[PDB]
Amino acid sequence: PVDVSVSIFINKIYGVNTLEQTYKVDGYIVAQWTGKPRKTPGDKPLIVENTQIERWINNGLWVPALEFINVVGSPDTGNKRLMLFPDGRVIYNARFLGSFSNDMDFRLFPFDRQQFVLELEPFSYNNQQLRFSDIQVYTENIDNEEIDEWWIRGKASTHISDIRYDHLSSVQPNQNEFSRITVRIDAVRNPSYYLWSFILPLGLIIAASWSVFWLESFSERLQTSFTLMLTVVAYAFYTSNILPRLPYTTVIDQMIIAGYGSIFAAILLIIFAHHRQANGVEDDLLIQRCRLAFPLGFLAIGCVLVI
Amino acid sequence: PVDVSVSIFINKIYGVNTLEQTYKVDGYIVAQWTGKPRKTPGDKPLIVENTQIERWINNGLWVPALEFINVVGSPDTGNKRLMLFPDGRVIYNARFLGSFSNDMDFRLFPFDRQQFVLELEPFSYNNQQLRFSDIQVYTENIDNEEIDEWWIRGKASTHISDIRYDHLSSVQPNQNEFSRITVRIDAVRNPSYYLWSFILPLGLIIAASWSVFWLESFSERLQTSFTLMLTVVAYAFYTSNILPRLPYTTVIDQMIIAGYGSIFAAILLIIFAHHRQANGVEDDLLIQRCRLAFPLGFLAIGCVLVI
Amino acid sequence: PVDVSVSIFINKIYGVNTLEQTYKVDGYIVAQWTGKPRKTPGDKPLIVENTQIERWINNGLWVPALEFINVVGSPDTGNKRLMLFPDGRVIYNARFLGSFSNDMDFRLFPFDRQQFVLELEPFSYNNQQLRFSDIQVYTENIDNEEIDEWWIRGKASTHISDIRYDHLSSVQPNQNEFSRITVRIDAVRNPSYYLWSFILPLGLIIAASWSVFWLESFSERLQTSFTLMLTVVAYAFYTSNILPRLPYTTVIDQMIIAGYGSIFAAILLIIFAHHRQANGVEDDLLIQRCRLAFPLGFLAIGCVLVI
Amino acid sequence: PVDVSVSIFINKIYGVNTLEQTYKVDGYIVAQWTGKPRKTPGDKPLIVENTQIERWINNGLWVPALEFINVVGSPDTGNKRLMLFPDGRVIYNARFLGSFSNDMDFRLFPFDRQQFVLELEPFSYNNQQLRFSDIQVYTENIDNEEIDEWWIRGKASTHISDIRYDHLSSVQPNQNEFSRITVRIDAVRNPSYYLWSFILPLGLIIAASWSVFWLESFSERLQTSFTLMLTVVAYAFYTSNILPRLPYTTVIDQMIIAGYGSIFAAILLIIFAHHRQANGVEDDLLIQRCRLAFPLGFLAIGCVLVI
Amino acid sequence: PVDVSVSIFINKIYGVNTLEQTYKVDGYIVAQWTGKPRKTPGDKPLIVENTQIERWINNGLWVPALEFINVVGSPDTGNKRLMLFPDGRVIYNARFLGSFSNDMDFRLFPFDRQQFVLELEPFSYNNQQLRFSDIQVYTENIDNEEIDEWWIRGKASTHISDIRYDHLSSVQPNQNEFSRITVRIDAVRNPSYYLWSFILPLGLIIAASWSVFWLESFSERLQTSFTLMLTVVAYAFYTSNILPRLPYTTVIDQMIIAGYGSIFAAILLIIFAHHRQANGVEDDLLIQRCRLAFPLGFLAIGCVLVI
Ligand SMILES: CN(C)CCCN1c2ccccc2Sc2ccc(Cl)cc21
Ligand SMILES: CN(C)CCCN1c2ccccc2Sc2ccc(Cl)cc21
Ligand SMILES: CN(C)CCCN1c2ccccc2Sc2ccc(Cl)cc21
Ligand SMILES: CN(C)CCCN1c2ccccc2Sc2ccc(Cl)cc21
Ligand SMILES: CN(C)CCCN1c2ccccc2Sc2ccc(Cl)cc21
Repeated sequence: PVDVSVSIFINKIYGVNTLEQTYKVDGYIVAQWTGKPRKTPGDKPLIVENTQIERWINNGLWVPALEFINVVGSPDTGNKRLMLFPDGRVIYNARFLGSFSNDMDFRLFPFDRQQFVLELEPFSYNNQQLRFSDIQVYTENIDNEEIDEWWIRGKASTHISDIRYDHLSSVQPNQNEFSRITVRIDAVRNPSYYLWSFILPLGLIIAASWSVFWLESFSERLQTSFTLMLTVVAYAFYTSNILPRLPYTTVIDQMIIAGYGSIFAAILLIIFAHHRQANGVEDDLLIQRCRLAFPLGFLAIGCVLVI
Repeated sequence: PVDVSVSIFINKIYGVNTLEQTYKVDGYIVAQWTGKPRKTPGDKPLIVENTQIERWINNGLWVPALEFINVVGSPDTGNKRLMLFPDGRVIYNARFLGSFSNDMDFRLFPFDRQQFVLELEPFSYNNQQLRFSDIQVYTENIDNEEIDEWWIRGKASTHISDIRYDHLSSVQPNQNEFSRITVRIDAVRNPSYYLWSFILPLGLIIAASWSVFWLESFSERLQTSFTLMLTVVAYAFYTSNILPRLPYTTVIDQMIIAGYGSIFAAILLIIFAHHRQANGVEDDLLIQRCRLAFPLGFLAIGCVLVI
Repeated sequence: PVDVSVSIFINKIYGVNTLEQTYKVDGYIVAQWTGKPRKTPGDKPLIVENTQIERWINNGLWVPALEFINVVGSPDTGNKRLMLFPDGRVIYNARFLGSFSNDMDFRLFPFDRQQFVLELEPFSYNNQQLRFSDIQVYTENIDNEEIDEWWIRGKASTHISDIRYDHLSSVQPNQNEFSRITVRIDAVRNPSYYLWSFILPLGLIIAASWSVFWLESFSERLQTSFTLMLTVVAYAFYTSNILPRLPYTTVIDQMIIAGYGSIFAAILLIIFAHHRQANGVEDDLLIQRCRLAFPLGFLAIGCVLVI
Repeated sequence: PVDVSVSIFINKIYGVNTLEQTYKVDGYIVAQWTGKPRKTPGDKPLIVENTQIERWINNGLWVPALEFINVVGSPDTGNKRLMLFPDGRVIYNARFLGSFSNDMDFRLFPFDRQQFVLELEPFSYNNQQLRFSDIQVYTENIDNEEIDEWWIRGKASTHISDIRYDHLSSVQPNQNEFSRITVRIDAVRNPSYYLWSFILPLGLIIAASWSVFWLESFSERLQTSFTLMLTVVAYAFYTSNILPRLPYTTVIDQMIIAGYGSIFAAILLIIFAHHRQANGVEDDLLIQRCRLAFPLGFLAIGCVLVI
Repeated sequence: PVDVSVSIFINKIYGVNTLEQTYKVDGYIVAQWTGKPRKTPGDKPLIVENTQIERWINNGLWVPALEFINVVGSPDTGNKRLMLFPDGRVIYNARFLGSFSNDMDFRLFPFDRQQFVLELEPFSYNNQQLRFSDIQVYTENIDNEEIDEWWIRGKASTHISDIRYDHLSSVQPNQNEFSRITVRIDAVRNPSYYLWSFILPLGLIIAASWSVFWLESFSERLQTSFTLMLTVVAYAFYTSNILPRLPYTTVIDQMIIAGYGSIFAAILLIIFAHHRQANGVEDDLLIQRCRLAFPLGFLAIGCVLVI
């Protein structure tokens, strides 16, 4: 029941695809497993590069297809070598680049925590078993990830479990448990750019929205409101175009509704102030001095968005 | 004849293409059919991975080409294996990723019901027949599909029918009926994001449009109208850019015309109010008090849009 | 001088590319031609699927390369089979998906008439001749093409002509005429979506533009004009972003200039009204009552855009 | 020292990539060169299609690799044939589609002159020499290029030169001259669409900008200015989004700055008019009658942009 | 311990991908290494083109797989030849196009200094050693790079170092040092287009923002502010859409915050001017004459953004 040692060097993780829940991984994979000893030229181990490998299989060299359970489409394989040893053991080494899939919650958008994952498992073997898994990452955190998009927290999570697959296990009675290496890296989104360039501007916009109450007239107040309305729609548009498209509301996306909200609530007061009066036309004395009472009400409702 | 058993494990459905009427499906396919018994090493069934399979065909191993009738372009095949059994039976197992086509009506956009479908059929065989079809999906609904885009309703629809193909059936008299497995999964779009972030803001915009009638002057009313106009045009643009492009009007797209409508009707009234008078310049008393009569008229017309 | 029968099943026409003048076609092609009789296993015709076909050629099986003259780049071939008959005749069957090119005039944009075309011709043979061509489409019109983008008018146009190629016809004296099947289907664009959601809103915008003359002041008129100006620029952008990019002006594109025009003509009038006076400041009495004279002038010039 | 005749049929030039300085070319290439006579079946020349060609090379048929020096990435080769003649001569014929590179100055954008270029050269041969080059283009100009994007001026420019490659010419002393066919077609951009739909609207915008001086007040002038400001930014965005992205300023891009300019110069005057006075508040009499002095000043500076 | 000479011809560097930190490089690679002498036809060196090379490997011709350590995904290889010499030495020559990765700091965006790099290293060999590296670039700077995007500063940096790889060096005790050629060219972004068409317009916008203080009223000042607000949001959008997307703030991106700032600071002043009074309503005399005190304060804070 073959023992297989696996090592995965991760070179670069890039291009998140928020809608598809998808990321790209470039790196090498290495499998080691000891076979029947053989004679090599010299006694030095034998090297078999790329195209040559497939020919060695046509002569009965077994090389297991190791599948990336969670890759979306067969990955781009760059170079591959076999290292055949005189004492039997064999090393398969190949570089890959593949688009991998995992579940990703983006609802806390500018302040994400995500988990990038690889799942390796032999494509047709249940008593060939993944001996031990080792993943080599060569980075540093908190660090250069002001230049880089993501903040890794954890380093090394491994598994190597056994997967059941209870469907048509009578195709082969008593044996359908496959050996699955699971590799998972934890990361945090860098919430600088989105605060410094999206969160902040929007707040100023919502803030300046409230300054509508310090207009003297009523016509001034109500008309200016419509320009504030336009300003949010504009800023909603600006937000939407640049930010990652999703099927749920982000934090930013909520704040944008909060904008749409405060402004439309203003409209109501501004008008109800005019027509809650003792005569025909008296702006209600205290009410249009919600000047420093809208900011508080918004900020009060903006601390229950948090919990 | 030949009886062929088929099993389809569905791993992921993603990336709908509204314009092309197209979706992406990643999963495995398994075919099983019993052939002439053979001698395998040991008596254990024989495994043939990838490249090696094509070599076994050059020696007369028949392996039927199974086509995805409704795939748009040949799909990306990841790994494939044969399981040759000593008692004859043979198992073909391969992972696929393909862009599939089906008829898709998107006119009720934020509230979709769709039917994602696979059609499998042998490419050159009419008395080789699909024994039984089984589809293995491992998800759950209503559930995580707040994080996920779609709500699956039904589970398992299968068919396995016979297709006629009456065109040049004299090429082979009396026999042109092909065995077609049909798999179809029903799903609903998650109308959360689009209401909370598109439907709602637009309504607030259309609502605030009506507040034009609570402006005192006429110059105020008519001028402000044009800013509302801009506001919709802006919001139409924002809508268009982010939402899926189509060749028909969505529900949202209608509401956007309702905006364009209410605003241009306002302009007419606002102007007709001014010059339907007893003197030269008397704004018609009751009419500019369609303040709470446009909302009713719009909401009345917005309850016949439903039926 | 070989006779070749051809049949083309068209499965889907999708993804027009206005700029490249390009469309995608998925379907099957079938070629039939009678050769020297042979012994088949049994007397049943022999089936040769995909990879195996190329092996049969290495043994002297001639299979002519049929080129798609008007495909842009080698197409995606899905599955291919040979049907070798004991009485000699041979059937080549393969599914294709390819991006095809044809001349396409889009100047009458939302009201297009287009002609989608396939051109087949052997790549190196002049006395091998296309016997007869048959095209199988299974759709219906006027019908589902409210859900579908295009209205097919004609059904079936075929040709099968002879092409000259007078360039280096001394490379082979007296024989350079190639047999070319030409298939062309006529279709009309579905002018619903673009009217109900683009043409109409623009008209309402342009109409409301004229309501500038019903502003009492002159400052009101001239200032409001600039908001109308902005309104068009906004709507031009909205138009441009969503509509298919082209190297000529569409019908919609003309209407957008008419906006830019009337508004700038308004500016001129609005200002010329002010300073064509008997005193220093008398708005010219009749002129700013081009209220229901601009609409007429615009509509008159919009009936010579048609002829 | 082999003489090679080449002919290049050009089918379509499309999809310019302004940023990458890149265009797509679909067409056929044919190479002819006389070799040692051979026996063909019959005495008719022998045809070798596609896959069969590579097999004929495995038996010592020499077919020179002809490289497209200026293709960006190996091109899509569709079909290839050999025509082996009994008297020796051999014809290589293949269809290609490739993305080609050349230097492209787009600074005079809507009024471009460009030169689309092919460079062919053997990949490993210096005394195999390109006998003569012939290029077959089948179009017409000035003509259909209102429907088409470009105006070809010249027809056929050819070269066929000798390239030195003085770097490691001691790898092979005295002989490093490669034979390079160079083909270049001159073309002009069709400056209709960009004038009728971009240049013109912007001028109207800039023109109407000057009508700010015909506003009576000062508050009217300065406030309206900011709306003009907004109008240009709007039009700049619309411009930028639709027009080809570049690393330099186009003509349009300059005109867009001219808008930004006149409007900000207006602001200065409008304000300087107010406070260059004899009392506290007297708008300077002659200056705000730069009404027909800004258009002149702009038009004067717009005649030195030309030379 | 094989000595290998390498030469790298760089044909084109294009298509920077700011987000992925990635650029495209088209060029040729040449490897030379002296092997066991052999008999060639004639005594002229032997040429082996493309497909033929792989056949020569099946007969024991060793040709080392040279990997591009920093290429993202296996690169597009166009043409490859071997030049086998009678005296043993062998030349591998092939054209490549690949997307290469390197660390790229874009925080000083319109004024970048970047370093485009190739890292070559054998895929499975430690005592086969890269003798010397030579890179051939044929361009010129400062020059055509007004038409071109980038300014190369340095010419030629080479290395050829030894890499440790201390992980599973017991897989082969005492020998895990690989020979790595490193090539790096230094380049600067062309800060013309981004100043003349983005930086400049924005300054005029921020400048004209300050002219809000020269409005006579308070209602005039506060209302106009909101139009300025809209103006920036518009210009941020225009910027964001066209400029390269990043996960940090560019210089331009900061200037956009400065706009958002000055305008929101204006609003406070404008309002605090109104309500810092001796009576109920006296605009504070000196304060709304921060007319030429906001420009100084902004420029003062705009000289500490630099250091
Ligand atoms: C500051 N450093 C964390 C930069 C690393 C960025 N990069 C990355 C990108 C997107 C999501 C997750 C990651 S983690 C990671 C792990 C290994 C390597 Cl080699 C690269 C990465
Ligand atoms: C929330 N969970 C129901 C996930 C559903 C996502 N996914 C999907 C995507 C777009 C349209 C329809 C579907 S249905 C479906 C059926 C089976 C599987 Cl395995 C995945 C999917
Ligand atoms: C309901 N009907 C409109 C269906 C036709 C749609 N489809 C199509 C699309 C774009 C342009 C032209 C066509 S024609 C056509 C011909 C054959 C087939 Cl199989 C499909 C199509
Ligand atoms: C009006 N007809 C000259 C069509 C022009 C289109 N076309 C083209 C497109 C972009 C850049 C350059 C050219 S030139 C050219 C040369 C040969 C052929 Cl076959 C087509 C073209
Ligand atoms: C103006 N001329 C220096 C052209 C430089 C353009 N190109 C380039 C593009 C983007 C980033 C860096 C470079 S450097 C370079 C080095 C060699 C060659 Cl062949 C082309 C380039």
